[PDB]
Amino acid sequence: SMSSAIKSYKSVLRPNERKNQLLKSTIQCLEDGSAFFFKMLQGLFGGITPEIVRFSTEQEKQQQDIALWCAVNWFRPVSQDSLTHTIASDNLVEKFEEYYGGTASDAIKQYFSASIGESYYWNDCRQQYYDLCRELGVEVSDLTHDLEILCREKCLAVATESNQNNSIISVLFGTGEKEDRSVKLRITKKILEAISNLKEIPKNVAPIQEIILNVAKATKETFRQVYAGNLGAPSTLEKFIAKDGQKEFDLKKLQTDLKKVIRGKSKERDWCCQEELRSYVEQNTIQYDLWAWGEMFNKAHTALKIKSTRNYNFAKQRLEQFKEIQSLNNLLVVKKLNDFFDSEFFSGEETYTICVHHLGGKDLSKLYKAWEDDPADPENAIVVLCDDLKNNFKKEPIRNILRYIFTIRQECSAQDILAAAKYNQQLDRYKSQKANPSVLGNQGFTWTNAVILPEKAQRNDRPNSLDLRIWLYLKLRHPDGRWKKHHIPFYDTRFFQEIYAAGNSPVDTCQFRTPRFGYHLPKLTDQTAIRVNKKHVKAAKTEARIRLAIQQGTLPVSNLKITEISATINSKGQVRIPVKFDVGRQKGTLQIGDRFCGYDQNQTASHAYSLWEVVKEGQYHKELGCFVRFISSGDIVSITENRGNQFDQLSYEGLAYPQYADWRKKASKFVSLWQITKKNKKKEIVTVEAKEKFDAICKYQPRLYKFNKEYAYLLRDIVRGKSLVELQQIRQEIFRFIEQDCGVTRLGSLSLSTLETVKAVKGIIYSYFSTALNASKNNPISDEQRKEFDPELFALLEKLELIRTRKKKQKVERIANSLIQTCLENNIKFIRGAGDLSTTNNATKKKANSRSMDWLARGVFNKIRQLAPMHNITLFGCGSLYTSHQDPLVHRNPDKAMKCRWAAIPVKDIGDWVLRKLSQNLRAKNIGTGEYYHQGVKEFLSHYELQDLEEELLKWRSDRKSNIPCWVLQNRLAEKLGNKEAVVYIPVRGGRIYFATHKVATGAVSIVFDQKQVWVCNADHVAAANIALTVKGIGEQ
RNA sequence: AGAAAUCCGUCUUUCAUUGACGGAACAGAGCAAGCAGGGUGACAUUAUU
DNA sequence: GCCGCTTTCTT
DNA sequence: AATAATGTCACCCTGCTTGCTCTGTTGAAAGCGGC
DNA sequence: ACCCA
Ligand SMILES: [Mg+2]
Repeated sequence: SMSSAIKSYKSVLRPNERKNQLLKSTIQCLEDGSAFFFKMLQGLFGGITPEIVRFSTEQEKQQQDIALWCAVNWFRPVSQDSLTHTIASDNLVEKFEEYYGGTASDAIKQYFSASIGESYYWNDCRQQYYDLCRELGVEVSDLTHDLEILCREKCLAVATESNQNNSIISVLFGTGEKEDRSVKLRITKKILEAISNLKEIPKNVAPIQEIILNVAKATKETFRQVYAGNLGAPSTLEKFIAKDGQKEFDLKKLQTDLKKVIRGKSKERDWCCQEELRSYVEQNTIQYDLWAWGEMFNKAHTALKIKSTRNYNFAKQRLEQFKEIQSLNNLLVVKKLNDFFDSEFFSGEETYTICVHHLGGKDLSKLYKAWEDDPADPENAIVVLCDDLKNNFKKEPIRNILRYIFTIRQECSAQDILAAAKYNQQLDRYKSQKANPSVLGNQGFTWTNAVILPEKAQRNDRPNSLDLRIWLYLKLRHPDGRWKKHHIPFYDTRFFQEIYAAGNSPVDTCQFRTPRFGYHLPKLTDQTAIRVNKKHVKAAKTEARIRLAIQQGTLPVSNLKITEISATINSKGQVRIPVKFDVGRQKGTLQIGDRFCGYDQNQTASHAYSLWEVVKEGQYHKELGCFVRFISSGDIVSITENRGNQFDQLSYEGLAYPQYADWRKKASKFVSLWQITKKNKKKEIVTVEAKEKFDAICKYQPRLYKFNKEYAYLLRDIVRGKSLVELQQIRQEIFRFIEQDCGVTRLGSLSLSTLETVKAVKGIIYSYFSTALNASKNNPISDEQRKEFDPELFALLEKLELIRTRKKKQKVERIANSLIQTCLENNIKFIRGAGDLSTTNNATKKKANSRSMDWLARGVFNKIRQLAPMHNITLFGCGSLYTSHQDPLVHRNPDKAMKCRWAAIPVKDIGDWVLRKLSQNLRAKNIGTGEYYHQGVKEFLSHYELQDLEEELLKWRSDRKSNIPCWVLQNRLAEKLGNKEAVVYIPVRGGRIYFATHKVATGAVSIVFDQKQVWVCNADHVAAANIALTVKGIGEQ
């Protein structure tokens, strides 16, 4: 089978005033018709029966809840605009049972008990269906009969069975001549009876073709006429007759197809209310037009069906969450846990939900055992817990809660305490959970065959300026009600460059004239002579480069074979153009010669890729069941040049320290002039010279962008206590920092550090507004107040946020492009990546959550997933569980293999942070990764002959003054490695070195460490290799 | 069928009328968190009397 | 063959 | 025994901000009559 | 576990 993809383009229409009136009026007409279809289909779907759902559900492998599918169509949370029969939440179960003739399911209970937003109210759509029957003047059962026909013909979507596009318009209201269904039904059943009791099953299709022709009394040239009356798209049976007599025959496939045809054409389309419905629609919309009625129907039907499907799934998920909540409801331990706030440790006035992460989670057990281990005197067992449970990611537990839980350890078990906390937060999430309202929405309308084909375009090409217009030929509705086609232009130099410009190449032939699809435009020259308005030069440049290419006979012509292009337009005049293109044949399973890759996402370092190949002989991998060979690894990079100099937009950290003295200087000059104020417990003002903080920032010689982020924090600190008068000089300093020289509005890469810098600058302006307007708990301040006080600076707030948004969008796009070019350059057909990565949650520290919000791991994954099929590259999502620590080609080849990560530190640079990490890893005698870090330190001590230090390391605590200082350990390693510049390998979490069994990273070199031969590899490249060699899917397998 | 238009964006103490470059989009609903001030409440380190 | 309409299609 | 510096953790508030997921859409393929 | 001082 032939796999394809979709690219799209997007711009704004530029009609003249007359055609603009026509277009806006037509769109308003379509929108009014869409609203009418929305209300009417709301009622119609309120009319469905359990039989209709059963018939639409019957052939589905997963069993379906017919009652829930009825409920999500009979009762809908809605906006005021489609609210016709308001029903109180209290009577939902009663009225549902009345309609269903049976007691409500528990999932339906959960659907009805769910919260809905402020502006949505429950609507009884079955009552609306009854009133619609009255409005049409037809009996309820007659409209139900027509509804059965519509759902049977797939004109409407019911449950898991989707609609067939907009065929409802042609089927119910069409003016033309229909199929002869009885002929088809009879022929189909007699061939199925001719083909289900064969005494020999042929391996080719020819005897079957002969049987079908004999059954239909037809030849191969007449079969379409005989079977379908020459009407409609070719059926499965026609295509079967058409194929070469030598193709392999699939009996089960053909029988399945014939069964579908028999099922779908066993009954007539014998309408009862066809003409009433058609008069109703024509009266409440416009006169019959298949396309316009289709557009109205599409908008309304899509809205309703997505909401009802979502509510079905949501109700089932809600029932499961409720069952879980009811299981953990041990109810006396729950109340002891929550009696904390009434106990004598909570000295506060405002309570909060006690969560599992407030209790140290799993590790609570350890605390428990210590209490029964060393009772009566607890407290230091509490702090050993807390101190061993510090992370830069996880929220740390609350002391007073642990203290209080000592008081009830004898009766409430750790099992049940954690169960109670989990119950707490689950219940909280469950009361908050909201059902989904049905709303028409703001989607635009699609004109079919809307774009003038590029070869038929009307070009007013000047020798020094190409015609850059693309014209739509749209049907528009005039005030008298007649339709007429009109020409409307628009500009899109991307669409012009990739598709629309006329190509004149003898041999160049490509899908899209863009670098990632293999085409590079020729460069401009000194004889190019661009002279346009400034706000047009970039677009102009593109035009020029196309002109030159046509001038050289070098511009390729699109090989896409476009016969029609649609255009989607909204009320704002925006136009969207989709282009479907074939990407090639659907790949089979891995064979020898297929190349695959994996990629690793990081936030302070580059993303990494690892490229592998399936081979005939060599390294066997059990999980893959084949021989593999490592090709190469690399950093994911997106480089642009400035007058010869290269910059990686994804990772550039800015100028080195000695390079930005002047900038630094001005900051210094400002900060000498100011102090930082602060309020003492006893309220009193305490000041500090603000320049000490600046010196602390400078001492470690940061690069420009970290320096700007830290200086932004310092400016925010300076702003805090000031008067209105002080805030004005500080304001000139703020503007100068933001806009001149190296401020964020002029300099900054796409790196994570730059995004954090911009957010810190926004923090400065926020603090300025809060200080100026005297914000407090008793005086919340607002945006209107902020704009009233200082519109310029408020506008910067918005501008900085827009800068961040554009940076992140560009960065996701560039990361995906870089990986895709790596794959295309190395003929990689398979990409594999973590669909697992964290976003944010309560149990995580706020700073980690904020960084993850700027990290966009999910966005990068989704972008790779969007781009890869455009080159017939298959992406698989996988779990990231332990992918930073597995030993490539050893792990699960055949058993688990894991090692810690390492850092290369000069012996010189080994401080107390190193000793802290050594001590901490040496007590890391725990499950998970810590095992491997404990091992690590062991090897370290063995490799550097530092066993005698071990005990000093185990007692190293960040408080102790008896701690072994760092210079002992530096002196020992200097003794042994010869000098103070010598690299020492220290086992550290997040280290960039991995000691690998095999050469699994480009540039890795072999060493012997603790008498084991190992490859010193980029740890991120190793993680990418692990991801590449993963085979089991995200959830489990 | 009407000569205009950056389609949307990125980088650089370099801002470019020949600098180097990147991108399927859209709608609604829902979920998750962040920030600035202001408050509460634990702990730790410094020192001291 | 184009344009604009119809219909059926289980790929 | 405290008081106070300075610093790290958590938990609230009002009003603003963004990332991500769900369920979809942007039709396919043939013949007709009038040009 | 991913993410990192
Ligand atoms: Mg990594």
